Amino acid sequence: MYLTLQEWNARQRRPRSLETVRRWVRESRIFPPPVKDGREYLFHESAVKVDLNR
Amino acid sequence: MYLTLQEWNARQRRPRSLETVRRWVRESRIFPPPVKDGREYLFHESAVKVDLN
Amino acid sequence: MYLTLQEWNARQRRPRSLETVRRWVRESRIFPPPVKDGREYLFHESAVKVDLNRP
DNA sequence: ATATGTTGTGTTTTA
DNA sequence: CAGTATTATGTAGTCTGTT
DNA sequence: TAACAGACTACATAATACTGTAAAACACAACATA
Repeated sequence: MYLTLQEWNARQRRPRSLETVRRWVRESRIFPPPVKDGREYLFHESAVKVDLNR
Repeated sequence: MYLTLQEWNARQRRPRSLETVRRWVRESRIFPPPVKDGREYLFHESAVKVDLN
Repeated sequence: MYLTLQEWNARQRRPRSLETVRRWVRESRIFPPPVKDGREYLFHESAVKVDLNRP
Protein backbone atom coordinates (compact mmCIF):
# COMPACT_ATOMS: atom_id res chain seq x y z
CA MET A 1 0.00 0.00 0.00
CA TYR A 2 1.09 3.62 -0.65
CA LEU A 3 1.20 6.62 1.72
CA THR A 4 1.01 10.40 1.39
CA LEU A 5 4.06 12.31 2.31
CA GLN A 6 2.27 13.28 5.53
CA GLU A 7 1.22 9.66 6.32
CA TRP A 8 4.76 8.39 5.61
CA ASN A 9 6.33 11.05 7.77
CA ALA A 10 4.02 10.35 10.69
CA ARG A 11 5.28 6.72 10.80
CA GLN A 12 9.04 7.35 10.90
CA ARG A 13 11.37 7.15 13.91
CA ARG A 14 10.90 10.93 14.21
CA PRO A 15 8.67 12.96 12.03
CA ARG A 16 10.16 16.07 10.55
CA SER A 17 8.59 19.06 8.83
CA LEU A 18 6.93 18.31 5.53
CA GLU A 19 9.26 20.78 3.88
CA THR A 20 12.21 18.75 5.01
CA VAL A 21 10.77 15.48 3.78
CA ARG A 22 10.17 17.09 0.37
CA ARG A 23 13.78 18.17 0.21
CA TRP A 24 14.68 14.60 0.95
CA VAL A 25 12.71 13.49 -2.11
CA ARG A 26 14.24 16.16 -4.35
CA GLU A 27 17.60 15.03 -3.12
CA SER A 28 16.92 11.32 -3.89
CA ARG A 29 17.34 10.30 -0.26
CA ILE A 30 14.28 8.02 -0.19
CA PHE A 31 14.17 4.49 -1.61
CA PRO A 32 12.13 3.59 -3.50
CA PRO A 33 11.85 7.13 -4.76
CA PRO A 34 8.32 8.41 -4.55
CA VAL A 35 6.36 9.36 -7.47
CA LYS A 36 4.36 12.50 -7.92
CA ASP A 37 0.78 11.33 -8.47
CA GLY A 38 -0.65 14.54 -9.78
CA ARG A 39 0.44 17.19 -7.35
CA GLU A 40 1.27 15.00 -4.41
CA TYR A 41 3.93 12.40 -3.66
CA LEU A 42 3.09 8.72 -3.03
CA PHE A 43 5.48 6.71 -0.92
CA HIS A 44 5.38 3.00 -0.90
CA GLU A 45 4.96 1.97 2.71
CA SER A 46 8.34 0.17 2.58
CA ALA A 47 10.12 3.41 1.61
CA VAL A 48 13.06 4.58 3.80
CA LYS A 49 15.53 7.44 4.12
CA VAL A 50 19.04 5.87 3.62
CA ASP A 51 21.76 6.58 6.19
CA LEU A 52 25.02 5.38 8.01
CA ASN A 53 26.24 4.58 11.58
CA ARG A 54 26.51 1.78 14.18
CA MET B 1 9.58 4.35 19.63
CA TYR B 2 12.86 6.01 20.61
CA LEU B 3 13.98 8.89 22.81
CA THR B 4 16.15 11.82 21.86
CA LEU B 5 19.40 12.29 23.73
CA GLN B 6 17.68 14.89 25.98
CA GLU B 7 14.67 12.73 26.56
CA TRP B 8 16.86 9.82 27.50
CA ASN B 9 19.19 11.84 29.67
CA ALA B 10 16.25 13.32 31.54
CA ARG B 11 15.14 9.84 32.88
CA GLN B 12 18.54 8.71 34.11
CA ARG B 13 19.32 8.64 37.83
CA ARG B 14 21.94 11.35 37.22
CA PRO B 15 21.37 13.51 34.14
CA ARG B 16 24.62 14.95 32.82
CA SER B 17 25.65 17.64 30.42
CA LEU B 18 24.86 17.04 26.78
CA GLU B 19 28.53 16.85 25.87
CA THR B 20 29.14 14.09 28.36
CA VAL B 21 26.28 11.99 26.99
CA ARG B 22 27.55 12.54 23.45
CA ARG B 23 31.04 11.45 24.60
CA TRP B 24 29.47 8.28 25.82
CA VAL B 25 27.93 7.61 22.46
CA ARG B 26 31.23 8.41 20.72
CA GLU B 27 33.01 5.93 23.02
CA SER B 28 30.32 3.19 22.62
CA ARG B 29 29.40 3.42 26.30
CA ILE B 30 25.65 3.21 25.58
CA PHE B 31 24.01 -0.15 24.92
CA PRO B 32 22.15 -0.66 22.84
CA PRO B 33 23.85 1.98 20.75
CA PRO B 34 21.79 4.88 19.61
CA VAL B 35 21.04 5.49 15.95
CA LYS B 36 21.80 8.77 14.26
CA ASP B 37 18.78 10.28 12.60
CA GLY B 38 19.48 13.36 10.60
CA ARG B 39 21.31 15.55 13.07
CA GLU B 40 20.39 13.97 16.36
CA TYR B 41 20.81 10.64 18.16
CA LEU B 42 17.81 8.50 19.03
CA PHE B 43 18.09 6.21 22.07
CA HIS B 44 16.14 3.12 22.94
CA GLU B 45 14.12 3.98 26.05
CA SER B 46 15.90 1.24 28.01
CA ALA B 47 19.50 1.94 26.81
CA VAL B 48 22.00 1.99 29.68
CA LYS B 49 25.47 3.42 30.20
CA VAL B 50 27.97 0.54 30.01
CA ASP B 51 31.73 0.58 30.62
CA LEU B 52 33.69 -2.45 29.29
CA ASN B 53 37.37 -3.27 29.83
CA MET C 1 -17.11 -6.13 -15.67
CA TYR C 2 -16.32 -2.80 -17.15
CA LEU C 3 -16.43 -0.06 -14.58
CA THR C 4 -18.08 3.32 -14.54
CA LEU C 5 -15.90 6.35 -14.20
CA GLN C 6 -16.99 6.59 -10.61
CA GLU C 7 -16.21 2.95 -9.92
CA TRP C 8 -12.89 3.12 -11.68
CA ASN C 9 -11.96 6.25 -9.81
CA ALA C 10 -12.92 4.56 -6.55
CA ARG C 11 -10.42 1.71 -6.96
CA GLN C 12 -7.42 3.88 -7.66
CA ARG C 13 -4.81 4.57 -4.93
CA ARG C 14 -5.93 8.19 -4.76
CA PRO C 15 -9.49 8.81 -5.96
CA ARG C 16 -10.02 12.30 -7.33
CA SER C 17 -12.98 14.48 -8.37
CA LEU C 18 -14.92 13.08 -11.28
CA GLU C 19 -14.13 16.21 -13.21
CA THR C 20 -10.40 15.55 -12.89
CA VAL C 21 -10.87 11.99 -14.09
CA ARG C 22 -12.78 13.22 -17.12
CA ARG C 23 -9.95 15.65 -17.91
CA TRP C 24 -7.67 12.62 -17.91
CA VAL C 25 -9.82 10.80 -20.39
CA ARG C 26 -9.89 13.87 -22.70
CA GLU C 27 -6.06 13.91 -22.45
CA SER C 28 -5.81 10.12 -23.22
CA ARG C 29 -4.09 9.53 -19.86
CA ILE C 30 -6.13 6.43 -19.11
CA PHE C 31 -4.91 3.18 -20.73
CA PRO C 32 -6.69 1.49 -22.16
CA PRO C 33 -9.00 4.38 -22.96
CA PRO C 34 -12.60 4.19 -21.88
CA VAL C 35 -15.34 3.30 -24.27
CA LYS C 36 -18.53 5.32 -24.67
CA ASP C 37 -21.87 3.65 -23.86
CA GLY C 38 -24.83 5.98 -24.31
CA ARG C 39 -24.07 8.88 -21.92
CA GLU C 40 -21.28 7.49 -19.84
CA TYR C 41 -17.68 6.22 -20.11
CA LEU C 42 -16.85 2.61 -19.23
CA PHE C 43 -13.37 1.46 -18.19
CA HIS C 44 -11.36 -1.71 -18.38
CA GLU C 45 -10.93 -3.34 -14.99
CA SER C 46 -7.21 -3.11 -15.25
CA ALA C 47 -7.27 0.34 -16.79
CA VAL C 48 -4.66 2.56 -15.36
CA LYS C 49 -3.61 6.21 -15.41
CA VAL C 50 -0.49 6.62 -17.41
CA ASP C 51 1.93 9.37 -18.29
CA LEU C 52 2.55 9.83 -22.00
CA ASN C 53 5.57 12.11 -21.65
CA ARG C 54 9.25 11.10 -21.42
CA PRO C 55 11.15 13.79 -19.41
C1' DA D 1 44.19 10.52 38.13
C1' DT D 2 40.20 10.75 35.64
C1' DA D 3 35.55 11.70 34.53
C1' DT D 4 33.07 15.65 34.03
C1' DG D 5 31.81 20.49 32.97
C1' DT D 6 32.80 24.76 30.56
C1' DT D 7 34.04 27.46 26.52
C1' DG D 8 34.92 27.93 21.62
C1' DT D 9 35.23 26.61 16.52
C1' DG D 10 33.29 24.35 12.66
C1' DT D 11 30.13 20.97 9.86
C1' DT D 12 25.82 19.04 8.80
C1' DT D 13 20.97 18.93 9.01
C1' DT D 14 16.70 20.74 10.28
C1' DA D 15 13.04 24.54 10.60
C1' DC E 1 11.55 28.72 9.57
C1' DA E 2 9.60 32.69 5.65
C1' DG E 3 8.76 34.11 1.24
C1' DT E 4 7.70 33.75 -3.90
C1' DA E 5 6.65 30.70 -7.94
C1' DT E 6 4.79 26.56 -10.45
C1' DT E 7 1.32 23.34 -11.68
C1' DA E 8 -2.34 19.81 -10.93
C1' DT E 9 -6.46 19.32 -8.75
C1' DG E 10 -10.81 21.25 -6.84
C1' DT E 11 -14.97 23.89 -7.50
C1' DA E 12 -18.53 26.13 -9.91
C1' DG E 13 -21.13 27.68 -13.58
C1' DT E 14 -23.03 27.00 -18.31
C1' DC E 15 -23.62 24.23 -22.24
C1' DT E 16 -24.26 19.86 -25.12
C1' DG E 17 -25.83 15.57 -26.27
C1' DT E 18 -28.37 11.26 -24.71
C1' DT E 19 -32.06 8.41 -22.91
C1' DT F 1 -39.37 15.31 -21.09
C1' DA F 2 -36.15 15.44 -16.75
C1' DA F 3 -32.06 13.35 -15.49
C1' DC F 4 -27.80 12.61 -16.51
C1' DA F 5 -22.82 12.27 -17.92
C1' DG F 6 -19.75 14.73 -19.83
C1' DA F 7 -17.19 19.21 -22.50
C1' DC F 8 -15.65 23.57 -21.64
C1' DT F 9 -14.36 27.83 -19.42
C1' DA F 10 -12.88 30.53 -15.33
C1' DC F 11 -11.15 30.83 -11.00
C1' DA F 12 -9.43 29.10 -6.24
C1' DT F 13 -6.67 25.99 -3.54
C1' DA F 14 -3.08 22.60 -2.28
C1' DA F 15 1.19 20.22 -2.69
C1' DT F 16 5.26 21.09 -4.07
C1' DA F 17 9.86 23.71 -6.11
C1' DC F 18 12.99 26.85 -5.03
C1' DT F 19 15.77 30.49 -2.35
C1' DG F 20 17.50 32.48 1.80
C1' DT F 21 18.26 32.63 6.88
C1' DA F 22 18.86 31.02 11.61
C1' DA F 23 19.74 27.68 14.64
C1' DA F 24 19.79 22.77 16.60
C1' DA F 25 22.66 18.88 17.27
C1' DC F 26 26.73 17.19 17.11
C1' DA F 27 32.33 16.48 16.56
C1' DC F 28 36.36 18.06 18.20
C1' DA F 29 39.75 20.49 21.11
C1' DA F 30 41.61 22.85 25.07
C1' DC F 31 41.47 23.68 29.85
C1' DA F 32 39.88 23.71 34.62
C1' DT F 33 38.85 20.99 38.79
C1' DA F 34 36.04 18.22 42.01
